[PDB]
Amino acid sequence: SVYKVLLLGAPGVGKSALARIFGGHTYDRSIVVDGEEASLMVYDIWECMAMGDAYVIVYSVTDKGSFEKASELRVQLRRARDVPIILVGNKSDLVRSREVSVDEGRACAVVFDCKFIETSAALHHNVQALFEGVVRQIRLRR
Ligand SMILES: Nc1nc2c(ncn2[C@@H]2O[C@H](COP(=O)(O)OP(=O)(O)NP(=O)(O)O)[C@@H](O)[C@H]2O)c(=O)[nH]1
Repeated sequence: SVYKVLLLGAPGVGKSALARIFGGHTYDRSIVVDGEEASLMVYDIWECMAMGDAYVIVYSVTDKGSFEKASELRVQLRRARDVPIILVGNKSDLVRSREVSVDEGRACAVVFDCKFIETSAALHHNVQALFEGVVRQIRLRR
């Protein structure tokens, strides 16, 4: 039961940051979601066919570019290849230089069939939740 999770997105959004947090390259760690264990391997790929159990697409809420690159990715993913996709708006802490609102993320995931969450790698906020929902989401689509 080793779920393989791919970390995708535009440059500088905070991918390597999210991987590192979650697993103290490729990142290993087992977690408990709903009474049930779970062994995630997280691939910070921008640091192989495509053998992914889930995709996390990260954008920064301070970078509209990264955000619209994310939709573009989401559509690509869907045309090419099923596997669950999680849409992540990282950097929720930079309240000031924010370019994408929460609602824009949610009301764009829902329509393009992603799980949405905002994280802040800098404040270890929702990084836990993110990788928990990744596990849950792989289970929702057996
Ligand atoms: N304030 C804040 N800064 C963040 C957050 N996450 C990442 N950063 C910062 O943004 C920069 C890019 O982080 P990084 O994780 O390297 O992004 P990346 O997506 O891996 N870049 P690359 O694709 O080049 O590997 C770093 O300076 C990092 O500290 C966050 O949640 N909040």
